[PDB]
Amino acid sequence: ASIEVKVQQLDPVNGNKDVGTVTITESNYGLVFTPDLQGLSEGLHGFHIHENPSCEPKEKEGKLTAGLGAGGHWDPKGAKQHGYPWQDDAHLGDLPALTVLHDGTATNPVLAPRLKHLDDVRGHSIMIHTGGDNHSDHPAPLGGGGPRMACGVIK
Amino acid sequence: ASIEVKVQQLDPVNGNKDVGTVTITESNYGLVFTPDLQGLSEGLHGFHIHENPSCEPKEKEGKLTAGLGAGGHWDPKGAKQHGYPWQDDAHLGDLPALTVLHDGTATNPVLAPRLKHLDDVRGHSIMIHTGGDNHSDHPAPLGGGGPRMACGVIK
Ligand SMILES: [Cu+2]
Ligand SMILES: [Cu+]
Ligand SMILES: [Cu+]
Ligand SMILES: [Zn+2]
Ligand SMILES: [Zn+2]
Repeated sequence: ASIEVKVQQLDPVNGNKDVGTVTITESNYGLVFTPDLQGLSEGLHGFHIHENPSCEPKEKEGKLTAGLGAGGHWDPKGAKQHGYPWQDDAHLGDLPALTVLHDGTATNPVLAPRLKHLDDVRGHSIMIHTGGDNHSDHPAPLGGGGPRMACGVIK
Repeated sequence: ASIEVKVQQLDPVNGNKDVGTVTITESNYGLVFTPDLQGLSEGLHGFHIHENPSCEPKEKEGKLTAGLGAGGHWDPKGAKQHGYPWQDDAHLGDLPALTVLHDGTATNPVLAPRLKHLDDVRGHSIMIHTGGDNHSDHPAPLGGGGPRMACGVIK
């Protein structure tokens, strides 16, 4: 199937920067997210669909905060819990973590088996966090992803 | 229900070395492989089920070659080509690539959606390659995984 999402590193003060794409296709097992990203920090990063079609910042306690315009994790079924990509009572936007190599690149595709159709993700955003993802709300909320590092709107 | 696989770095000269475990569980979307590994080279590593329940080496053209006793990629449906974990006409043993972090550890779980029950993978081996996996036989065979670096028998 295919949606090419342009992703930018978020910096409300100094300016957002292009870091590449995430291409979304359909497989017989769910949606596949194929990154082609550069310039990110080495490690595993939380990777989720967020509810709003926006990567804009929003104030939080008077601080203009990167990516908050995207809202929370996409949760149309009201799971109200962060979890695993293969967990039915987790947010539907919970994707497998994104791998960024030592050289700052990400090319490894990942499968979201609960997302079945491309139209399901249109009108939302894809977020890449500074932290990782332990697929739980303990010991940190939302898998420990923390701040929003990079984002793209899915059209 | 689960299977705990003991994994070792393959060294036909001075003996295999313990590097941790891979735990296989069932989800509603297929088998989940949760690593708990250490001492490995950083990066993405090809990760596949091989046909024989053996991690022993075999001589191939005068050289005692690591992990060759495991045979080829597990392919009970005779796909006869290497591909994606979500591709039906790929080897059934084709798993998502494993992520080893800078510190040599791997703990990020991956899903094999075409694998449905624990019993189906007993009596095979799980292989970790030195190279990665682009999920094609192009431009390199078997995703570019190359030599066999670590292995466990699924019992
Ligand atoms: Cu590194
Ligand atoms: Cu997120
Ligand atoms: Cu392999
Ligand atoms: Zn979530
Ligand atoms: Zn294969």
